Amino acid sequence: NESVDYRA
Repeated sequence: NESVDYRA
């Protein structure tokens, strides 16, 4: 997750 927004 640390590399991609959760709304993306």
